[PDB]
Amino acid sequence: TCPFYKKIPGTGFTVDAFQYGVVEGCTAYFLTHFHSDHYAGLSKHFTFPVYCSEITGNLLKNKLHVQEQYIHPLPLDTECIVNGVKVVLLDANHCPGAVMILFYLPNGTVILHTGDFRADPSMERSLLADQKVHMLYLDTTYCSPEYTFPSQQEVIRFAINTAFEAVTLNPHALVVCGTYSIGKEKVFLAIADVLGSKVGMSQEKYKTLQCLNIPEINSLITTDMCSSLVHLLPMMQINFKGLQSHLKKCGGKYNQILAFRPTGWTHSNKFTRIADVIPQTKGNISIYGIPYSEHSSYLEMKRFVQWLKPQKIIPTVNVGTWKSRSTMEKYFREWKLEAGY
Ligand code: NI
Repeated sequence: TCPFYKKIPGTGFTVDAFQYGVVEGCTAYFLTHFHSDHYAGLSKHFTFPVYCSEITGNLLKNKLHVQEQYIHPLPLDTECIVNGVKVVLLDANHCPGAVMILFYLPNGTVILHTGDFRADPSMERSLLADQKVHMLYLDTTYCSPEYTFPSQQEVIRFAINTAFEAVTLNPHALVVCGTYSIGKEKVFLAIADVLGSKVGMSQEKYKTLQCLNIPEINSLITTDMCSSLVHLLPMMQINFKGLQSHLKKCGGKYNQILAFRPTGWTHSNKFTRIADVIPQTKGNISIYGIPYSEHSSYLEMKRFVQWLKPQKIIPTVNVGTWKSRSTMEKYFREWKLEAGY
């Protein structure tokens, strides 16, 4: 049944709750972003109002075939009224089209639902600065102090410099980047930019990217693999067998692969700096795991919460075990005693 952490009290609303059938008493279904564990259940047969960003609504129409009459896109950073309740959509710094949602309840309570987010100090100057938030529905994906990772900027500088050096040393090297969802487009786009190539990809992935309102996108991507020396493949194909196979397909145009796997966290992060990352190599194939995250690190999460000073926190990730729930509740209490709220 629908978990309580997907329901907004004092409303008929739910967030990211499309796999439970008809939720009794729900008048409006919000979708924070187009990742499968959040949209699970949606299709062309859905007939309730879906409220989302413009970019998520493009993906719902083009990829899932949801009918236009049930897609209700909202502009960001704008007070809107939905079924009698004031709401605002804010940029979540996750994947394209991802939002946080501010609910202003008729009784005076203010609720922030982060969806999935990567906390940033820029959020401290949005419309969130303008009033008090009482209850926080929080993306706790990496809520433990072991989870450190570098800035997205540091990670992209590493990838650009590695790719440019390899291809200038060997103009017959191919660059391959893994994907299984939207997000992390800077990794393959920044590398294609430094190399003077478009990124080549399947027709399915090209269709997906063309929904994302990315500026000048027709100049940066293509379905013609032969004209490209940056290829995108399913994340599943980023291993030695999959890559050896791909290289056979390119008909002796290339004699080396340099591949990137943009993982979330990996335990080489508790020890190793970005400067010190090395690949796994077999023969003429090398694979780099780069820690490019679209979720908050521990410290980023803690700073955002200590700034916001909510009265109550409701975690939305890692909720399925008692040890995980009790650990998170201990960190919330530490943060509150340190900051004095
Ligand atoms: Ni997500």
